[PDB]
Amino acid sequence: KALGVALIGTGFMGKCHAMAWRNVATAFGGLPPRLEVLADMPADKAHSLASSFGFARGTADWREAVSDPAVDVVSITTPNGLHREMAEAALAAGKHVWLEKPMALSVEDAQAMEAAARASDRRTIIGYNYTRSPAFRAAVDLIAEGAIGRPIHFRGMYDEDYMADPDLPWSWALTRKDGGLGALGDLGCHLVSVMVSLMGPVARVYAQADTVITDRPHQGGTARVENEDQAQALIRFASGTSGEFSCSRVARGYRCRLAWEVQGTEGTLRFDQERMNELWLYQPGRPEIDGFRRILTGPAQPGFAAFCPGGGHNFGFNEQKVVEAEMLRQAIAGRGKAWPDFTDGLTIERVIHGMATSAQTGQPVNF
Amino acid sequence: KALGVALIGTGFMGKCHAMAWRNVATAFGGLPPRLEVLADMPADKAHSLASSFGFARGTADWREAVSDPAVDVVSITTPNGLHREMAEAALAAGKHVWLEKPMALSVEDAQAMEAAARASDRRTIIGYNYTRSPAFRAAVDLIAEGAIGRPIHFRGMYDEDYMADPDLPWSWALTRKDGGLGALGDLGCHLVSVMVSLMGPVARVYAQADTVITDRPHQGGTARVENEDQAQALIRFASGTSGEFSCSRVARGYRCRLAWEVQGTEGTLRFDQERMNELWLYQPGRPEIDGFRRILTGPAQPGFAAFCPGGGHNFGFNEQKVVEAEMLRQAIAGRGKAWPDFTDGLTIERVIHGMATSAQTGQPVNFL
Amino acid sequence: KALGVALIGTGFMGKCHAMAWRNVATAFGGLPPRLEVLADMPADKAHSLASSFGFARGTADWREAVSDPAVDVVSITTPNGLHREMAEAALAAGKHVWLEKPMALSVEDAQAMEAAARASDRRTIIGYNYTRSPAFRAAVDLIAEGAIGRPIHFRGMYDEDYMADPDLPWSWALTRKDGGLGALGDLGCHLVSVMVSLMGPVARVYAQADTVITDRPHQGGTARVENEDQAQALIRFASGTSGEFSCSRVARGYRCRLAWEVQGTEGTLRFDQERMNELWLYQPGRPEIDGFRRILTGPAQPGFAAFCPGGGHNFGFNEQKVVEAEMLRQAIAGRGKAWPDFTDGLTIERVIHGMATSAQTGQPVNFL
Amino acid sequence: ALGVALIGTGFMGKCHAMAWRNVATAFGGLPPRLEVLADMPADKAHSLASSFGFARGTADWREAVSDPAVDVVSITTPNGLHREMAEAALAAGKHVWLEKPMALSVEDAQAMEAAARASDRRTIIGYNYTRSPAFRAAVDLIAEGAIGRPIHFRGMYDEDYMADPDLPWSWALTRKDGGLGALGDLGCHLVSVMVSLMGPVARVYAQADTVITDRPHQGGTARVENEDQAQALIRFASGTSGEFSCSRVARGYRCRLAWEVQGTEGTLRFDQERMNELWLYQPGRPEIDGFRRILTGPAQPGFAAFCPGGGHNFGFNEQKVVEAEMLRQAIAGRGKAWPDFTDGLTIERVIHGMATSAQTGQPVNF
Ligand SMILES: NC(=O)c1ccc[n+]([C@@H]2O[C@H](COP(=O)([O-])OP(=O)(O)OC[C@H]3O[C@@H](n4cnc5c(N)ncnc54)[C@H](O)[C@@H]3O)[C@@H](O)[C@H]2O)c1
Ligand SMILES: NC(=O)c1ccc[n+]([C@@H]2O[C@H](COP(=O)([O-])OP(=O)(O)OC[C@H]3O[C@@H](n4cnc5c(N)ncnc54)[C@H](O)[C@@H]3O)[C@@H](O)[C@H]2O)c1
Ligand SMILES: NC(=O)c1ccc[n+]([C@@H]2O[C@H](COP(=O)([O-])OP(=O)(O)OC[C@H]3O[C@@H](n4cnc5c(N)ncnc54)[C@H](O)[C@@H]3O)[C@@H](O)[C@H]2O)c1
Ligand SMILES: NC(=O)c1ccc[n+]([C@@H]2O[C@H](COP(=O)([O-])OP(=O)(O)OC[C@H]3O[C@@H](n4cnc5c(N)ncnc54)[C@H](O)[C@@H]3O)[C@@H](O)[C@H]2O)c1
Ligand SMILES: O[C@H]1[C@H](O)[C@@H](O)[C@H](O)[C@@H](O)[C@H]1O
Repeated sequence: KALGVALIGTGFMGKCHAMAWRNVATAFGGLPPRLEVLADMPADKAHSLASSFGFARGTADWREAVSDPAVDVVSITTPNGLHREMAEAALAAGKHVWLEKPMALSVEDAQAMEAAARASDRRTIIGYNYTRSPAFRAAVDLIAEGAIGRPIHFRGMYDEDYMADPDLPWSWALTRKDGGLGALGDLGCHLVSVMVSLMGPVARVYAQADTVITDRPHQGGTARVENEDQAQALIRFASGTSGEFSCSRVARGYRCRLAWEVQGTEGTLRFDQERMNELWLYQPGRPEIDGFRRILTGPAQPGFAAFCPGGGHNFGFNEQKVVEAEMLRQAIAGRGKAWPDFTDGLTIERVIHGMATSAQTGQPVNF
Repeated sequence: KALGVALIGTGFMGKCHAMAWRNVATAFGGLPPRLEVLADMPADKAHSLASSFGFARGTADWREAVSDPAVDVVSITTPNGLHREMAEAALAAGKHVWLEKPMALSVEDAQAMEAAARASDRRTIIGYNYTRSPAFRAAVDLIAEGAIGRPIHFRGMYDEDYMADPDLPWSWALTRKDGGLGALGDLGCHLVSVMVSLMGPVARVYAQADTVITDRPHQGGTARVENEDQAQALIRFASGTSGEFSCSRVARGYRCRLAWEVQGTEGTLRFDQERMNELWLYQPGRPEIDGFRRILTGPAQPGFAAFCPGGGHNFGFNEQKVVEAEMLRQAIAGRGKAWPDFTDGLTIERVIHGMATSAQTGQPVNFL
Repeated sequence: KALGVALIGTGFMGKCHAMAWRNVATAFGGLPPRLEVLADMPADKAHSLASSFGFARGTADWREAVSDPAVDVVSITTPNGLHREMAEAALAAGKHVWLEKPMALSVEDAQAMEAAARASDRRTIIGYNYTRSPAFRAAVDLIAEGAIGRPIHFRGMYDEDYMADPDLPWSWALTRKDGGLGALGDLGCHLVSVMVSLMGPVARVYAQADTVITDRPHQGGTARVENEDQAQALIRFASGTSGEFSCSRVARGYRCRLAWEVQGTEGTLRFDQERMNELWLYQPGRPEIDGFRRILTGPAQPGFAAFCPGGGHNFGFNEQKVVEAEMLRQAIAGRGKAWPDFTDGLTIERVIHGMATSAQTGQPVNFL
Repeated sequence: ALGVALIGTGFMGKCHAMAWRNVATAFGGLPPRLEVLADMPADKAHSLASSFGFARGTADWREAVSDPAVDVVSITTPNGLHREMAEAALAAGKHVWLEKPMALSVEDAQAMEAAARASDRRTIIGYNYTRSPAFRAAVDLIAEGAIGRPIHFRGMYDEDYMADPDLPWSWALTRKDGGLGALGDLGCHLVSVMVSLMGPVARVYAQADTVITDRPHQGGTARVENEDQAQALIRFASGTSGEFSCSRVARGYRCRLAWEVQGTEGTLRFDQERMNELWLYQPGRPEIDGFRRILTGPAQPGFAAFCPGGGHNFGFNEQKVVEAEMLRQAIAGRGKAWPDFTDGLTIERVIHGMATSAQTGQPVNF
C-alpha cells in the first residue's frame, strides 16, 4: 500500500525530491513511500547516492527506473532536453509522473506530453515549488476570501545573478536548440506559475528581452549565447486586469528574488521568496493604526502545522518540495487534485514561449 | 542683491516653497531671499498667510504680484490648469520661474511655455523634488563613477492611494479637458524625472492604463472619471537599455512609494522614497561577506552637510525643496545650471503623454 | 508682539535652532519670531552666520546676546560646560530659555539651574528633540488610549559610532571635570527623556559601563579618556515595571540608532530613530492576518499636518526642532506646558548620574 | 549504520524523526536505522512508528533504551522526565541526544553530568539555534577577526505563547513540576548562542517578573509561580559586558532570538525570525559605508549539504539535521559534539544563577 518511488537525477532538484520523498509521511502521516530505484550517471555515482539517499538500489539506466514493477511514481529531475522522452516512457509504462519544470524545450514537445498524459490515465504534476510555501498558499486563500477585494494590478519579478559573471563558460543550455529559453525558461516559468495562481489565466502579453553577455568562453575560444539573460512583459489577464512581469539571470546581488504583489480594491498583498516566511497584507484601517501587517509564517497557514506547531520557526525552501510530494500522494490516492498537471503545465509553457515570440516579433501575443 | 520672491499659492506646495525660501540661505549661506509678495484667494487668506509666512504683503491679484518691480523670481504652486497662464505672465514680466509639476495639461501648452522661457532669457526650474534627495544625488554620482558598471535594466514605480477610496468626490481634475492626465500627470512625471536622470533619455514606450473607479459622487449623483488611476510601460532608452515603469493613485497602503532600481553589469542600486534616507548598493564581494549594503544618508551625500553634520539624522521631504531653491538661486547667479528647465521639462511632458497615447492606441510610441 | 530671539552657538544644534526659529510661524501660524542677536566666536564668524541665518546682528559676546532688550527668549547651543553659566545669566536677565541637553556637568549644577528657573518665573525647555517626532507622540497617545494594554517591559538603546575610531583626537569633553559624563551625557539623557515619557519615572537602576578607548591622540602625544564609551542598566520604574537601557558612542555602523520598544499585555510598540517615520504596533488579530503593523508617519500623527498634508512624505530630524520651538512659543503665551522644564530636566540629570554612580560602585541606585 | 531509539513524538519528537531520516541524504554515509519509537499511549506509539518509519512502537520507553539494536537515544519528553530517561540510556550504554533544558534543577543536571562522564558514550543537548549557517558563519567571522575584539553583546529571546491572560494555567507554571519559566524555555537557548559568540559568563545581575500572576483553572484560578520574563547584565570571563533578556509574554514575537556582537572593528547582528540574514558592519569608504545583508548560501557552514544555490531559505527543521550530523560524527570519533552534558551543566548554572540573582536582588558570580 506504500507508494513505490523512482528518482531520475541527483542534482539540485534530484536531491530536493529525494529529501521530500524521505519525509512526506513523517510530516503528513500514512505509509512512508518505498524508495525503490535511483537512476543517475555515471553508475558509481548512482550507487553512492542510492546508498546515502536510502534508495533500495542505484542504476545508470533511467529506463530501469520507469519500468520496474515495484515503482508506482517517477520523479524526473534531469536536464530540460530529455524531459519529453523520460516523461512519455514513464506514462507509457503506467507510472504517475513528478516532472521538474519546464515540461520540455518547445511548446510542440509539451503538447505531445500533454496528449500522452491524458491517454495514460496516470497523475502528473510539474515541480513549481514556489506555489507550495505556507505564505503563498495563505495569500491565495486571502484573495479567495476577499481580503483585498477585487485584484486591479499584478507586479512580479524573479531576479537571480547565477549568470552575471561574463567569464562563466558557454554551455548547451545557452543554445535555442538544446537549451530552449534562457531566463524565461529557468525563472520566468516559476513567476508564471505563481502569477496565474493569484490572477487567473493570461489573455495577452507584450514583451521585450535582452542578452547582456552575448558570447562566453568555450574550449579556448568563445561561443554565442542564443537565449535571453532578462525579459519584461505587460500582461492582460482573462479577467481584463493588468500585470507587470520580469525575470533576470544577471541581476547582481539577487539569489532567489521571486517577488510579487497583488493590488486590490480593498488591500494589497506583497511577498519576496528571499524572505519566504513573511507575507505583507494592507487593508484599510482607522487612521491612527493604518498600515501593512507583517504576517510571519506559522500554523494558521496551509501545510505549516505538518512540519512545526510553533509560529515563526522559519519554513525552508526544501520543505516546499515535501508539500509538493504530499499533493501528488493525495492525487494518486484520489483524495485531491495536483496542480499543475501536464494540461495546466502546457498553458504555462505557451505563456513563456508567447513572451519570447512577442519580444522577437515586437507584436503582442494573445492566448 | 538678495533675491526678491513672489509666491502664488499657499497649499501643499505653496507652504513647501515658503519654508524652502525662508531657510535656503540658513542651509547654503549667502543672503536670505526677500519674501516680497504672497498671492492667494481670497484676499483675507493671502493677508493671513503673508503674515505667518513672513511675506512683506499679501494680494488676491497674482498678476500684480508677478509684475512687482521688487520681485525677481516667482514660485507658482497653483493647480495644473493655471500653470501656463501664470508662467507665461511671469516670464513676460522678466521674472525667473519656479514652476510646480507637471508643466501644464497638454504637450501643446508645454511647447508654448518652453518657447516663452527661451524668449525671456530668464531661468526656469520645475518642482521635480525627488531628484534633490542626498540618496538620489549620491546614486547618480555612484553610476558616474562606474560603481555598478554599465546599466542594463531600470525598474521604477510610484504608488500612492489618495484616490483608492471610491467614495472620494468627483472633481474637474478627473476630466481630460480640465484635469489632463491622471496618475501619469500626478505621479508618473516624477518617476520620469528620476528615471531619465539615472538612465538618460527615453527612445520608446509601450504602455497599458486603467480607470479602476470609473464613476464618483457628484452633486446628488455620479460623474465619469475620464483619466487613468494606474499606468504601466516597458521602456527602451536611447542607450538601448530596457526599463519597467508604473504609477498608481489607487495602490492601497502606499503613501509616497516612488521606488526605483538600476541593475548594472557590476552591481545594483535600489531606493524607496518611503525610506528616503536609505540607498541599497550591491557590488560583488568575497563569498563570506557578499551582500547588499544599506547606505544611510549622511554628510558624504550631496546636499546633506548643509542641513546636519551627523549621519543618520533623517533628511526630510521638505528639505528636498530647500535644495531645489538653492539650485535655482545658483542658476540665477550664473554659478550652476538648474535641471529641469522648461526645455528639459517639455521632454518629460512628451514621455508621459506618449505613454497615455500608447495605452489608448495599443501601439508603441517612439520619441527619437 | 512677535518673540525676540537670541541664539548662542551656530554648530550642529545652533543651525538646527536657527532653522526651527525661521519656520515655526510658517508651520504653526501666528507671528514669525524676530531673529535679533546671534552669538558665536570668533566675531567675523558671528557676523557672517548672522547675515546668512537672517539675525539682525552677530556678536562674539554671548552676554551681549542674552542681555539685549529686544530679546525675549534665548537658544543656548554651546558646549555642556557653558550651559549653567549661560542659562542662569539668561534667567537673571528675565529671558525664557531653550537649553540644549544635557543641562550641565553635575547634579549640583542642575539643582542650581532648577532653583534659578523657579525664582525667574520664566519658561524653560531642554532640547530633547527625539520626544517631538510624530511617531513618538503617536506612540505616547496609543499607550494612553490602551492600544498595548498594561506596559510590562521597556527595552531601549541609543547606539552611535562617532567615537569608534581610536585615532579621533582627545578633547576636554573626555575629562569628568570639564566634560561630565561620556555616552550617558551625549546619548543616555536622550534615551531617558523618551523612556520616562513612555514608562513614567525611574525608581531604581543597576548599571555597568566601559571605556573601550582609554587613550587618544593629543597634540602628537596621548591623553586619558576619563568618561564611559558605553553603559547598560536594568531599570525599575515607579510603576514597578522592568526596563532595559543602553547607550554607546563606539557601536560601529550605527549613526542615530535611538531604538525602543514597550511590551504590554495587549500589544507591543517598537521604534528606531534611523527610520523615524515608522512606528511598529502589534495588537492581537485573527490568526490568518495576525502581525505587527508598519504605521508610516502622516497627518494622523501629532505635528505632521503643520508641515505636510500628504502621508508618507518623510518628516525630518530638523523638523523635530520646529515642533520643539512651537511648544516653547505656546508655553510663553500661556497656552501649553513645555516638557521638560528645568524641574523635569533635573530628574533626568539624577537618573543618568545615578547610572554612572551605579556603574562606578557596582551597587544599585534608588530615586525619590 | 547507527541504531536509533526516539522517545516522544511532539514538537521536538517529530523534529528529531525528520532529522534522523534525512541526515545521510544531506551529509552522506549510511542512513541511521530507525529501530524503536516510544510514546504513550501504545496506539499512538504504533501509528507514529508506522508514519515515522520506525521498525516498532512501544509504550515502554525503558525497554526501547535497553534494545540491543539501539546505539543512540533521542529524548524529546517533557523537562521533568529528562534526568530519569538520560540516566537509564547512559547506564544501558547508549549515546544520548537530549532536548533542552537538561532538567528542572542544577542538582538534577549535576547528577546527569556525572553519569555522562562515568559512561564513555557521547551526549549532545538540543540547542539547535547554534546550528544555522548564519550563526556558524558569525562565529567563524569573529574568530577570523572580521569585527576585531568584542566590546558588547546584546541578546533577547521574545515569544508570546503565554502572552494572552486568557491562556489556561498548567503544571509547567509551578516551580516544583515546571522548574524555571521563560529562563528554562527560552533563556537557555539565548545562553547557548551568547557563550558560543562571547565565551563563558563570569557574573550576572538579573531582574525577573511574573506579570500575569493567576490563570484560568477548573472554572477557578491558579497561581503562576515562575517568571514570564527576565533580564540580566552580564560580565564574560573576557571582562566584556552583555545585555540579556527572555520573555514568554512578549506580544507579536513568535521566535525572536535576536543578538548582536559589537566589536572594535565592526558589528554582527542576527534575528532568528529572519534566520537566513546575517548583518555585518565593517568600516568602508564614506560613499558606500553601511551594514551588509549577508543572505545564507553555500559559503556558510552546513548550507551546501541542503542546497547548492544561495538564497533558497534554510529552515528551522534543517538546524536539527545539522545537529544529528554533529552527533553522528562525534559517535564516529571525527568531531566533538557541543554542548555535551558538561558544557550543558554550565548553561544550567547560568540560567539558575540568573533566577537566584532576580530572587535575592544580588549579583551571582560563576
Ligand atoms: N523547481 C526548482 O526550483 C528548480 C530549480 C532548479 C532546477 N530545476 C529543474 O530541475 C532539472 C535539473 O536541474 P538541476 O539544477 O537539478 O541540474 P543538475 O545538473 O544539478 O541535475 C542533473 C542530474 O541529472 C542526472 N542526469 C543527467 N543526464 C542523465 C541521464 N541521461 N540519465 C540519468 N540521469 C541523468 C545528472 O547526473 C544529475 O544528477 C532541470 O529541468 C531544471 O530546470 C527546477
Ligand atoms: N512636487 C511635489 O511633490 C508636489 C506635491 C503636491 C503638488 N504638486 C503640484 O503643485 C501644485 C499645487 O498642488 P497642491 O497639492 O499644493 O494643491 P493645493 O490645492 O494644496 O494648492 C492650491 C493653492 O493655490 C491657490 N490658488 C488656486 N487658484 C489660485 C489663483 N487663481 N490665484 C492665486 N492662488 C490660487 C489656492 O488657494 C491654494 O493655496 C499642482 O500643480 C501639483 O501638481 C507637486
Ligand atoms: N538635541 C540634539 O539632538 C543634540 C545634537 C547635538 C548636540 N547637542 C547639544 O548641543 C550642544 C552643542 O553641541 P554641537 O554638536 O552643536 O557642537 P558644536 O561644536 O557644533 O557647536 C558649538 C557651538 O557653540 C559655539 N560656542 C562655543 N563656545 C562659545 C562661547 N563661549 N560663546 C559663544 N559661542 C560659543 C561654537 O562656536 C559653535 O558654534 C551640546 O550641549 C550638545 O550636547 C544636542
Ligand atoms: N530545541 C528546541 O527548539 C525545542 C522546542 C520545543 C521543545 N523543546 C524541548 O523538547 C521537549 C519536548 O517539548 P515539546 O514542545 O516537544 O512537547 P510535546 O508535548 O509536544 O512533546 C511531548 C512528547 O513526549 C511524549 N511523552 C510524554 N511523556 C512520555 C513518557 N512517559 N513516555 C514516553 N513518551 C512520553 C508525549 O506523548 C509527546 O509525544 C521539552 O523538554 C522542551 O523543552 C525544545
Ligand atoms: O546624534 C547624536 C545626538 O543627537 C546627541 O545629542 C549628540 O551629542 C551627538 O553628538 C550626536 O551625534
